[PDB]
Amino acid sequence: MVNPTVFFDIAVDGEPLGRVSFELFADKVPKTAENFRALSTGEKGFGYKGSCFHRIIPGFMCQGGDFTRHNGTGGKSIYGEKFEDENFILKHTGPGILSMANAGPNTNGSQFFICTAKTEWLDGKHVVFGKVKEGMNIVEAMERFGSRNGKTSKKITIADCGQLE
Ligand SMILES: CC(=O)CC[C@H]1C(=O)N[C@@H](C(C)C)C(=O)N[C@@H](Cc2cccc(O)c2)C(=O)N2CCC[C@H](N2)C(=O)O[C@H](/C(C)=C/CO)C/C=C/C=C/[C@H](O)[C@H](C)[C@H]1O
Repeated sequence: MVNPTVFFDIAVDGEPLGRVSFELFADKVPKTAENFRALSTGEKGFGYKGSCFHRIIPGFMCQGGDFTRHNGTGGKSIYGEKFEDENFILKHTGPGILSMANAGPNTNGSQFFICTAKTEWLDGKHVVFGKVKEGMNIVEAMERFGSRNGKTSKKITIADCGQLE
């Protein structure tokens, strides 16, 4: 069937910025895609709603997804604290690529990053599972608030999120 579409409504210090939409590559990485989908709807009782982007590096990536500790060290998946690296079929081929952050092999949780460039050296190191479908302009706007070391000058939060059909 068709790949799912989820969206994030982004805010800056509580003020709405816009919506970014993503396609999840469920035909390639079903387990990884399903985790992100369910975390976006909130249907298992926990998820990205209300969490923030803790590390933003202009020209490289925007990372978020820690809804358990809210400091960059937490997050969990719908299957448990960690799940395996499903495969490394997809590559970090350009801006808008959605990939899973990790702390070593087979430690996928909820943290993810959005690529704002093609970065070959990431390949084989992270599982790619989607891409920005619409709202790339919104991702660019979020970048204005990051810095070389990743610390944001303003709170960038996911004010709301879900699935679109
Ligand atoms: C439980 C605990 O305390 C662990 C904290 C530790 C960590 O493992 N954080 C994890 C999260 C997911 C739990 C984490 O986040 N992993 C990074 C690891 C990484 C670092 C550098 C390159 C890389 O490919 C992977 C992760 O998956 N991402 C996604 C891709 C970009 C990368 N973070 C990143 O931010 O790269 C920066 C980069 C390459 C900038 C280039 O300009 C350099 C930052 C390093 C941070 C190190 C932390 O002390 C360590 C991750 C800690 O959080």
